[PDB]
Amino acid sequence: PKQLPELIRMKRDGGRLSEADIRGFVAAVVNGSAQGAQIGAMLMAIRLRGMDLEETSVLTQALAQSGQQLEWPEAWRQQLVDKHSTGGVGDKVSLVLAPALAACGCKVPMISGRGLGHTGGTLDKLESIPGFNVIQSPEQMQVLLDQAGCCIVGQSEQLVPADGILYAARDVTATVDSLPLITASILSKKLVEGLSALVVDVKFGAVFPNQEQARELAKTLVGVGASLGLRVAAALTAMDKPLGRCVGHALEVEEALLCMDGAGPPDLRDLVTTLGGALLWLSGHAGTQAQGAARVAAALDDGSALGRFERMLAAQGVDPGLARALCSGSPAERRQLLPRAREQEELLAPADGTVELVRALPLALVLHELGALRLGVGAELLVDVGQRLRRGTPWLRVHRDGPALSGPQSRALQEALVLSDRAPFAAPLPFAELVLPP
Amino acid sequence: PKQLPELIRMKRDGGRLSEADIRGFVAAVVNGSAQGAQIGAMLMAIRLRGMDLEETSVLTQALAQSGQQLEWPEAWRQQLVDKHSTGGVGDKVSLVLAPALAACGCKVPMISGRGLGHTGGTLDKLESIPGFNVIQSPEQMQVLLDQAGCCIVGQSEQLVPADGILYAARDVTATVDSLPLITASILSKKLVEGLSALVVDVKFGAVFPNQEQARELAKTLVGVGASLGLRVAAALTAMDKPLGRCVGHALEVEEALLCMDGAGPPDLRDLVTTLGGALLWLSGHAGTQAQGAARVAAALDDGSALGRFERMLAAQGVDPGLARALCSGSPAERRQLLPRAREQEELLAPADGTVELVRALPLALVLHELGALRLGVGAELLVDVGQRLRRGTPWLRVHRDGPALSGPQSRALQEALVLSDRAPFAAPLPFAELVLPP
Ligand SMILES: N=C1CCCN1Cc1[nH]c(=O)[nH]c(=O)c1Cl
Ligand SMILES: N=C1CCCN1Cc1[nH]c(=O)[nH]c(=O)c1Cl
Repeated sequence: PKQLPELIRMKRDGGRLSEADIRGFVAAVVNGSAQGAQIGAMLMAIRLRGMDLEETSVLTQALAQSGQQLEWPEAWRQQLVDKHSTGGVGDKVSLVLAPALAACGCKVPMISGRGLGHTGGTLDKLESIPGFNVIQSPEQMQVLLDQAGCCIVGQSEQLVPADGILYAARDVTATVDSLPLITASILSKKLVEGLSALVVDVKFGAVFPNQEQARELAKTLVGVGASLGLRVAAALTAMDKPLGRCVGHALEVEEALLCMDGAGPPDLRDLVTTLGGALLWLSGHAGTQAQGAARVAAALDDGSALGRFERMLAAQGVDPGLARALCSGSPAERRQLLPRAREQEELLAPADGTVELVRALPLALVLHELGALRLGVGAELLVDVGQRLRRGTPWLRVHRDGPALSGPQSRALQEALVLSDRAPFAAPLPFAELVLPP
Repeated sequence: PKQLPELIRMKRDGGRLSEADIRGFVAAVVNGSAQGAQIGAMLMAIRLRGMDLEETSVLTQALAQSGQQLEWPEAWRQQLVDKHSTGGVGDKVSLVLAPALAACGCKVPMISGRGLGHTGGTLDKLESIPGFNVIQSPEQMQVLLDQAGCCIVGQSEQLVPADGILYAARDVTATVDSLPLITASILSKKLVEGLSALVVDVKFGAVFPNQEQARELAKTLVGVGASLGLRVAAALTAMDKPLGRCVGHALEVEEALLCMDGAGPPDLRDLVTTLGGALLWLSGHAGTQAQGAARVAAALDDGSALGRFERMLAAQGVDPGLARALCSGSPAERRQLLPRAREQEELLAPADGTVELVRALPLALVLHELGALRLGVGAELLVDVGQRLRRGTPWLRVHRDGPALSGPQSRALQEALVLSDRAPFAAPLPFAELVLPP
């Protein structure tokens, strides 16, 4: 066995770590021996010197094996699927898609995570629901799949514990945007789920603003996935604007419910059907993308996705009365049942103009500031792309716990808003492009 | 004010940190805000992406200013000197030189450190002496300079606290061998000493095995030093073998006393006179190197260096009776008054041969293992360079607290010993070469 400083050095000098090296490190992360500073140091060493595919693969196997591998009754094998995102602002697609897919006859044991970087995390969003518990054991997860068809749980002592520790550390040390670290973090989770098919939404324009990097991530997820016996596909989607109208935790549960009522914004609905469709096709439950997309759409419209979501909530510890009130309530009734912020503040158009877009990144940065978790904090987009607005009309409603937005943070959000002199137009739908295993 | 993850990113991408950036980080190290993982991450980011001289300079000013700047009566100005080493195995030159120089009329407030990398630290060595306390306040240090002419103290809440925290973190994260981190760690300490002259022993063959890197370090210490108003010079010395006959904590106090009795091995004595000589010349208390070297030699021979060392010990909390017994005792009496190891084990020559050298690095690695602090653990070289030894004759005596050396650690020490078929010869003296401010 080598000590940590020796193995850090091996990577710091451009060297390739063996399998016992990788496992030694990971196992030290798990037991407490790798002190915080050594974890920060190795993460930065990997971030800057990289890993090649053999190494990423082993990293993935090692995080996967720090906890239990999950097992299901043979009868579920071909129905087990999942959808993971590499992250986008306002992306609440997972909240909708896990129950929608359960209502199409899939079983979905989603292991997901918390806020990472400036993208928000599904786990933090679900936690805005009083009594929703993300820590769920393997036995308990089998009961969740029985009752609801799906669940959304975090990493823990028994599931990928090492990815939870490395994940929390990356968040604060600028080692989030590492291809091998992302690949091993996503794939490790999905490997322990014992899936027949996985689709991963890779966004750009997002953790890798550049189209070139996103493609490399996509083929790395897919290639590394395929070598570990996982049928993976990736979608590349340009998200320079937030998905839908909401960014937050409670606000995004609210809008995901709107989507599950068969309403909500068209871009959120479009990506839910596109991505679930793709997944149904890949898993062999739909013959084509359009057939798949329509199966998922029908679940959003007939109330059945919503019904699976209510089962999921109650099964993960939400009081049953409260789950019913949430799924059956009106938009207004849902806003009173879920965290609100202490106060709300609207921001006003500076001049006449046509909304070209709201920029995702300035918005996420400011809300991470105000979010620093507070589950009612967030923002609400009051205008659409293509809309012509006049001077003075509200365009953002920020839900905040602290004081009136400062001069700075106000200017910073105001830069998010991009107006042209272009004639009004209808808001186009988001971009998608699949990537398969070669 | 920027948050830590932002400033880590700036350096991770090859970017140059401003002065407010550097100070922000350092001040966060000091207050607890920079978590262990962020410190590990920035250290590795600096280690791999480097800093240029403006940045190193500011880093140095910032670590220096995390605590108090030390002040002395105007009358001492031109007598204040110090000697720092970038590290070598068995290098106990500082223990001898601080009191020897005090006995030549200098005042020496040495701020030194602990084990870093695989080189041992002066502070750890002095601590083998019962009741020797390295934490000493600025007011207390003025009393030490009055009574003894010298002291040896560590970093603390009031002196370069930030270098103490970064120093401990580098030790475990393979960010020791960073030019800018070494420069700022050494220079920061020496800046707060308010010196008229400083000499820094740069070893190679040591933190930078390669001659090329050592030279770059030397001109960086000297150049960065000179721009901050410090008269610095560096000596380059090839230390591929241990200095003298001892490696440890208690063993090196013992040999430094032997040197102060005017005995001891010729290489230790040579480097003490060479380096102190240089320092006296640079500070203007000697006209030439040889005059300086002879002034220091005379202090080793007339018992006066020893007398200053006893004042220093008692003044830093060693019981006065115990200080007298140590300085006045015989070698044997000193070995009973200081930590011994639980057991001793000799290692035997495998075959006939002439000692070409004992290799420093294998020895340091093995003793860091067995040292993992235990202040009686160490090794003793029983043979000299040039000596012809027969099969079976003892060449190393390892003082250890644990069990009989394992098969491995035994082989690893045995590789340290390098025998030739060369006819016997007299052991040459170590290599030295000065470097001045340009
Ligand atoms: N979709 C989201 C929400 C926050 C982070 N993220 C992508 C992701 N997920 C991981 O599990 N691991 C990662 O490294 C990354 Cl990156
Ligand atoms: N002479 C010794 C004993 C252990 C470390 N060292 C050199 C040194 N000293 C510092 O103060 N800071 C460093 O970075 C370095 Cl490197």
